[PDB]
Amino acid sequence: RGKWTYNGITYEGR
Repeated sequence: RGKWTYNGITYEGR
């Protein structure tokens, strides 16, 4: 979902 960030771990899925 666009970009997800949590726990300091960034996740740029789409």
